[PDB]
Amino acid sequence: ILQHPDGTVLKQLQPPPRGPRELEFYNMVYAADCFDGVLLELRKYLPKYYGIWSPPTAPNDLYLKLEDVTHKFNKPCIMDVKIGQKSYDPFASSEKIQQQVSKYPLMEEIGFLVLGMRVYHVHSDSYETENQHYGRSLTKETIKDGVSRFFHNGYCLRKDAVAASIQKIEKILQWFENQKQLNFYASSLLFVYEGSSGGEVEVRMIDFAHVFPSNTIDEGYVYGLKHLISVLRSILDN
Ligand SMILES: COc1ccc(-c2cc(=O)c3c(O)cc(O)cc3o2)cc1O
Repeated sequence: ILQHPDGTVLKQLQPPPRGPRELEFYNMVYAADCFDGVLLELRKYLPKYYGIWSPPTAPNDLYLKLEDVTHKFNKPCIMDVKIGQKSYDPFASSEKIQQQVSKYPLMEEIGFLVLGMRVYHVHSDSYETENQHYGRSLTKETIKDGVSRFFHNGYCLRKDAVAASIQKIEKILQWFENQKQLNFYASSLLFVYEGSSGGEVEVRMIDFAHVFPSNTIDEGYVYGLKHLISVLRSILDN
């Protein structure tokens, strides 16, 4: 992810088949001739897509030009949360399935995984960051407090951002309950709120290298969203 001053990011295509699949996902959803109401509605929850991009001197080097959803914030607090019960896709080998389940064996149980966070602390004018090992260390016993940390600025719990996040996620949940054409594996929600205004958050769906056509509800994704909403809801009683 390369941040560009113009308010966009350049996401480098992942190696094949993942990069190519994410490109085709964005191209499908943002097709200029698309009249699919499910897909038109989905656009509301994704970063705006500005097409494929590569450097002038390097046609080989492929990127997705996307809206930087953090650009309108002064001190953006950012959390990446993987959603679903399975983070492997329907066509993974036994070895790949095993590797993906071992990366976080509670995925089925919890339905989501914190990939990282960057939280602005008001008193020090500084950020505290957590890497992938933070969320992977969380269990049922510690997920509520694990998620809460994102919304604590060193002085208070930002319950305004927690409540706004629930409301934004609820619209995404509604979309998932009104579609049976796509299932999403190893995809995330990107949470952003203002660290420095009240109730102002972004929640956007990202990471689409394992989105597949389907005939059914994405049950794993629904479970994950529901559980995530429940955890956030409990944090409002802190
Ligand atoms: C300084 O930290 C960040 C700043 C911006 C982002 C960011 C911002 C984005 O808008 C974004 C996106 O649209 C798609 C995507 O796959 C990833 C994205 O990441 C992520 C960050 O960790």
